[PDB]
Amino acid sequence: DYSRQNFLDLNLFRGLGEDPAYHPPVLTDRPRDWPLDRWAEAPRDLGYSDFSPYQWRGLRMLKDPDTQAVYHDMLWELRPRTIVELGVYNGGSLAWFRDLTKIMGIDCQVIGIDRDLSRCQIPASDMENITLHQGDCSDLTTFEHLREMAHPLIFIDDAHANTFNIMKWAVDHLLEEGDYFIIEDMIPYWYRYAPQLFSEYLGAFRDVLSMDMLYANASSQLDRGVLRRVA
Amino acid sequence: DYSRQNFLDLNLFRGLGEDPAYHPPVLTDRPRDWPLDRWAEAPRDLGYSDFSPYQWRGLRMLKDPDTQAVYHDMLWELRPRTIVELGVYNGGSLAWFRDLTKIMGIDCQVIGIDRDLSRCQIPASDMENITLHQGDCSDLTTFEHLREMAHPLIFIDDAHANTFNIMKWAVDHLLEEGDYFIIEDMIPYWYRYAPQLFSEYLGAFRDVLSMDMLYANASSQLDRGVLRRVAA
Amino acid sequence: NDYSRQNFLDLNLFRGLGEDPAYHPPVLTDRPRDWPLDRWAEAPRDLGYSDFSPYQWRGLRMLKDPDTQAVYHDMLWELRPRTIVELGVYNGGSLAWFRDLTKIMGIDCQVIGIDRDLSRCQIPASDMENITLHQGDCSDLTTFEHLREMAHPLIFIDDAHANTFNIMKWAVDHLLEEGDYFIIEDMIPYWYRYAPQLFSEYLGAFRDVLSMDMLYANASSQLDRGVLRRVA
Amino acid sequence: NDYSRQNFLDLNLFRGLGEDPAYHPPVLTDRPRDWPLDRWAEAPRDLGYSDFSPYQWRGLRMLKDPDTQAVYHDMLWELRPRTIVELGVYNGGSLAWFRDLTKIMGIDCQVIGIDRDLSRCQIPASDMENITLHQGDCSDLTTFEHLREMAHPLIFIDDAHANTFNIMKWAVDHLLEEGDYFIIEDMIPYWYRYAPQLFSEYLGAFRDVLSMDMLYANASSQLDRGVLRRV
Amino acid sequence: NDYSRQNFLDLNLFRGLGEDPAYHPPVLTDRPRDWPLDRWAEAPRDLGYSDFSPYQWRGLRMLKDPDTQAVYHDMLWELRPRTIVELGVYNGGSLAWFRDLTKIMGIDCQVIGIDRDLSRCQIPASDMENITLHQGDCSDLTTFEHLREMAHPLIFIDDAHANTFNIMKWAVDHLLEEGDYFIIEDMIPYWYRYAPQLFSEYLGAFRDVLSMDMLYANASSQLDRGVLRRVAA
Amino acid sequence: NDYSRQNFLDLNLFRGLGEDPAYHPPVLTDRPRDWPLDRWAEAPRDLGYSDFSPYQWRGLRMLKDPDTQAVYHDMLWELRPRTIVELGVYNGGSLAWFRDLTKIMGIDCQVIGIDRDLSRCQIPASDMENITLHQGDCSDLTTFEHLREMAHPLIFIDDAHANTFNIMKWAVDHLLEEGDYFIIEDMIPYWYRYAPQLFSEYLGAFRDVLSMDMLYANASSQLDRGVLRR
Ligand SMILES: C[S@+](CC[C@H](N)C(=O)[O-])C[C@H]1O[C@@H](n2cnc3c(N)ncnc32)[C@H](O)[C@@H]1O
Ligand SMILES: C[S@+](CC[C@H](N)C(=O)[O-])C[C@H]1O[C@@H](n2cnc3c(N)ncnc32)[C@H](O)[C@@H]1O
Ligand SMILES: C[S@@+](CC[C@H](N)C(=O)[O-])C[C@H]1O[C@@H](n2cnc3c(N)ncnc32)[C@H](O)[C@@H]1O
Ligand SMILES: C[S@@+](CC[C@H](N)C(=O)[O-])C[C@H]1O[C@@H](n2cnc3c(N)ncnc32)[C@H](O)[C@@H]1O
Ligand SMILES: C[S@@+](CC[C@H](N)C(=O)[O-])C[C@H]1O[C@@H](n2cnc3c(N)ncnc32)[C@H](O)[C@@H]1O
Ligand SMILES: [Mg+2]
Ligand SMILES: [Mg+2]
Ligand SMILES: [Mg+2]
Ligand SMILES: [Mg+2]
Ligand SMILES: [Mg+2]
Ligand SMILES: [Mg+2]
Repeated sequence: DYSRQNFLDLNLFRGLGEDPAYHPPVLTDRPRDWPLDRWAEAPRDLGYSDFSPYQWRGLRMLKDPDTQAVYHDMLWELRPRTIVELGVYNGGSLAWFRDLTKIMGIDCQVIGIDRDLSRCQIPASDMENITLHQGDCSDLTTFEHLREMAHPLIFIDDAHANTFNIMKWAVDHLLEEGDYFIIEDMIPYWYRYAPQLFSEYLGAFRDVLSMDMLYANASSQLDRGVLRRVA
Repeated sequence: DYSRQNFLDLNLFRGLGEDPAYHPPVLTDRPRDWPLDRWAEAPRDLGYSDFSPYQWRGLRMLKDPDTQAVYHDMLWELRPRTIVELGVYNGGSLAWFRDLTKIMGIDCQVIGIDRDLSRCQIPASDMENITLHQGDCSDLTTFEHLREMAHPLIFIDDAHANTFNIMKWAVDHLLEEGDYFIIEDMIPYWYRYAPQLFSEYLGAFRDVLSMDMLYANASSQLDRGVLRRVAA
Repeated sequence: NDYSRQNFLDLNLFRGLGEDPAYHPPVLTDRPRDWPLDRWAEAPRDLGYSDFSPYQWRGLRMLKDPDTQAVYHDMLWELRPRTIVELGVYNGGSLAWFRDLTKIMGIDCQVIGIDRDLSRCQIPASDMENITLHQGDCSDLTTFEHLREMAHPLIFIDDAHANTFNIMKWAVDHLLEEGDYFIIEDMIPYWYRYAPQLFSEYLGAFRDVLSMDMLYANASSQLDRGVLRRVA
Repeated sequence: NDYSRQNFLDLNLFRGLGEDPAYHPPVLTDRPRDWPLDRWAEAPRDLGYSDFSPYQWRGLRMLKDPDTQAVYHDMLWELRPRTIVELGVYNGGSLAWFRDLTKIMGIDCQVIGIDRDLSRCQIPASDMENITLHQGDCSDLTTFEHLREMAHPLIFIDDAHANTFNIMKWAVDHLLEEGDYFIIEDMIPYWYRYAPQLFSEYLGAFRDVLSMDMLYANASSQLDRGVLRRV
Repeated sequence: NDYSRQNFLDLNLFRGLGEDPAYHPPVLTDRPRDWPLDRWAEAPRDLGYSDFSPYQWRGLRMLKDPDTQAVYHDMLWELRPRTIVELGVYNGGSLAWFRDLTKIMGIDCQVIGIDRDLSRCQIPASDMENITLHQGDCSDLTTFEHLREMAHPLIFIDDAHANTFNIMKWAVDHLLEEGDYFIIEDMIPYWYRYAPQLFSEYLGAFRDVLSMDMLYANASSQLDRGVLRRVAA
Repeated sequence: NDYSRQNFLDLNLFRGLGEDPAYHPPVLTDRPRDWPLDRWAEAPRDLGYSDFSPYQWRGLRMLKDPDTQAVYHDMLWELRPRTIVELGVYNGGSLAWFRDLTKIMGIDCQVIGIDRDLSRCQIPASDMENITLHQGDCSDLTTFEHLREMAHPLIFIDDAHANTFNIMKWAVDHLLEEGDYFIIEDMIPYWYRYAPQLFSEYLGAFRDVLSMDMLYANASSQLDRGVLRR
């Protein structure tokens, strides 16, 4: 088996999964319809190992429900005119953000940037108020090609490359008082691995960004990574 | 002062709160804008009560995030034409179910039943495809006066009163194959307090209802309480 | 279809009580009672039965768990109350226990029980020395005004959880003297969770007449932050 | 340099017991006993003093914590013992408790306590009805030989924790009848930890005479897997 | 302000490593080192510094924490390896430790560190007895082809986590004899989380050659379900 | 009936030691050593043997667990002790470890083990280099008065736990120099719990001569709040 098979690097699926396309979970060790006469003997665990088993309208979502409630609250209060997502994957959170603002009556343009848009599962007929843009975050030439968009604005780092140089770029070019810059996932790990540089780098933005303590502790993905532009 | 006062029974607010109207959390022991030069010294706890801090479009929502996820998947799968909810309170979940079905392209009437609609706060401008009904759940006539409903259907007990007689009524007079009958919150408590009677009660429905294992363990509010109608 | 051959009680009747007020010794199911000592190490480690309210006193169900009993023992040994009033009797377990404890300690104490329904009380007719029963609703302050004078010190215990703050106001003005207790069992953590603004205002109204007794207030989950006494 | 003046007692003398046999009511160290109700939400939530062995019965210390008390209540109510031998006494709170408890149940029970040292016993002489104290060492089997006229049923409790297994032999042969209990408090878990193969061998020797009562044997951490009775 | 003047490193450069491969003792910031004994009760109970990776060996940082050292000690003692390979070297603390432990145990064992970048290695040149350094990328199997043929038993440790299953395939067919270990540190729990189906199949293709050693595989959180060896069933 | 004939040892003899001073590797009972990889996810995740005191060094049982070994490694690295006294020797595992660790650090350290009973000790004579054993009860001070003069710096470790505070007094008055350590293992949490009042007084009697070293005192559950110096 091993000799007649070339192996993929499982690092490619880091925090993403094996398949960008959504598939409902399969139960492997119980029936789906458990009989009520044996109700007490039914197993109490989830029944499936699916990595991040969350979806919006048939599209995988890497934002888990607690993260979703924070963004709900944030969209409701800010009524953002632009949401930029750095890192697209399957585009599920793109479609989620456009749909949420649509239901809230907020006229919001959702912009998604990725190096690799081939994984995006959103059909063409469902792309109203959603623009894609191919390009690396490993270089800032990607971001300069932006038709100057409306405010308020939420800028979400979901690609985790060159992040502080991008935050610098965002303060110098794009962000206005009240706008958010959000770093998903990485902050607690960066403080863990490099406390001193992290403390200094974040501290270099003391006069331009603050940490929003309404939302910063409300989800584990956004944990201490919700920042906004101060006056 | 206590001599002046006359004190309300706080049990009125059990599992609810004191104001059906939503208000953003209020920070008590910290500023909203933490300085980044002191990022490491910032308090790590939530900063407010975790009781029921959720909302949908300015309306309080007593369905927490993991519950919302189960209901999204369920709505996406079943594509229900009618959702009935016992217990309306502020209307948050009614507006949410209506909204979620609408953005999915599903034609879904949402129906709310409650003995007290005076706390519902969904503006009429936002009430499309929602029908409220006043009536006590303890009285079966509340349900006998309901009109024909389209299927598939999801019937959700959130009032917690007279539940097993209501489930009996729904099986004989409403639920068709594939429909859900969900009991929110109550099942772990009833089983803890009255395990033998609960088991016997639930097992009495063994030929008509099954526990849906895809959803029954995925949220603590819905825990062991997601049921659906099986073939006759 | 057993459900159609049955009527269903509201399982809310058994909230935090259980199905049967009579005590029955717990019974093992998935193991023999006598485990052979050659297989000692393979014996299951779990309780073997439900840990919901399994406590008793001389064949009467007792809804006070051991840590609560420890608190009341200490409190009785310090205060030596002449009177113990218990709102909410259920099956009489804590009544007989309060009378028995005070008798062992050489304390001449009258125990009084107040309940809307004394039909579940299982105390033998022969074991009612220094115990008095009153049928009445806590929702009417009449129940308490008609009570005849009682000796002090005195411990008043809310275990019925209805009209609690109006009763506390009544008890401060017309019953409690310096050093007497008013104890709200179980309920205080829940009211603070569900109604923090009103709960803090209501408790604050009593700031000049009652204080939290920190020696007992944190020593049991049932009495958690619920032990108060009269000031001069 | 105060260390040079003193002779230091061996703190191992106080192992699992405390400094003083006499009961001393807990002292709140960092709070007032009366907490103002207008600042109710600010009050500390922890116990407020050491939870080591703060339990008592009628002004005497009790080294049996409440969960153990409840087990022994259930066992006394079921068995209705005419005799309760306590090996190891200390202050005598357990003696007075067992005697008081049997007495309110209408059980006519004699309570016998054995100990090498009865000077720590604090039961007043007036309050010694149906209690008998005996001064011997547990290691030496002659202590037990010197009386055995006891009515049944009978509960035998080891709190001395010395020469326990030889004592259990003498018990099965020269004392216990069908239904009588033999209880090893506290030590069983620890002896399985340090000497599993030996403990298993020693215990397994009693397979034909004694069994583990599974109704009571997991109901309290002090009694954990130490409640045995004759079959 | 200060951010305007700065150019920021990608903090992923330090993922699981730290900012400095050189060892620096922890230092206290919020208490005195010498706590007075008359106030012993009041002294804080927490560690007093970051527990990320504070471990060392003879002045060199060690990314293998104590419970993992205890497992490798047992395994060295039982197996008595003549060769220990270490994919990914970093500062060389583990290399110096493996060589020292085998030396103290009386085992004649060569230690071979492989890595794309050996500049971070802090082992003094005067203390490199029975240690060999090869510089090459792990993604490319050219790095292992030119390796001299080593004595067995052998322990092969993946601490670089790149192209890991192609290297495991190559190890089985070109290097691993019966009894030898192939240890994947850190990654297995994470790979099963993100890619449960693809991971279970890949591992399972080695069911005829490799097995999981249950004496060591649950004995440390870094080695968690990743101690394999060329042994049957 | 196997019980009627047997004469049972006191199991308290094994309190905190175990039944055998010699090292025997852990053994699997409820599973195979080689789990098949096609059932990898099915394999049990628990350790599979008793976690009591499974540790060793060179075929010798070691009652110092891994977290305690890291603390002592750091302490040796920083202080560079010329002498290490261990009260309580048992199998001699900690002693051989201490000698080995000092030697590989290039430190010239004599290790001195004291114990009432040296019969359990199992170091081969071949590996006894730089280890001096002494027989004596800790329960009486004569054991320490017969000790010869020792090189500094020095680490005095108590693992016997008898007569400890008197021995600490002796050590301050007759042995310890500035910078030297006196470490009480295992016992300090327990003595505070059972006798907080006398323990506080006793430890506080030493306030002018010893201090709790906070860099090491909270780093191990065996050394927890018992790492002292000066
Ligand atoms: C899947 S996450 C995006 C999260 C997504 N918006 C969501 O929450 O559903 C990471 C994505 O960022 C992309 N990415 C990683 N590094 C990048 C880089 N250097 N430049 C552009 N995109 C990158 C990956 O292709 C991947 O699709
Ligand atoms: C807050 S929950 C409703 C949950 C709501 N759907 C949500 O998630 O936002 C409880 C509601 O049930 C109602 N209720 C309680 N008992 C009832 C009864 N017997 N009949 C009808 N409604 C009842 C209460 O008035 C209250 O509004
Ligand atoms: C928890 S039981 C009492 C516990 C009992 N004191 C003990 O410790 O074992 C609650 C009792 O309160 C009674 N009860 C509930 N509401 C009441 C009310 N409004 N007035 C009087 N009794 C009430 C119920 O009938 C029930 O017997
Ligand atoms: C744990 S205390 C007894 C506590 C009390 N019986 C209870 O359960 O609440 C242990 C007692 O056993 C006694 N003891 C300890 N070793 C003994 C021995 N070898 N022989 C006789 N008595 C002993 C001690 O004097 C001490 O008072
Ligand atoms: C976890 S550290 C090595 C652990 C070290 N042997 C120890 O335990 O003390 C990871 C090392 O692997 C190296 N590395 C990362 N990716 C690599 C690759 N693709 N090829 C070769 N080495 C790589 C890094 O440069 C780094 O030095
Ligand atoms: Mg992300
Ligand atoms: Mg509810
Ligand atoms: Mg209660
Ligand atoms: Mg004891
Ligand atoms: Mg690693
Ligand atoms: Mg030790």
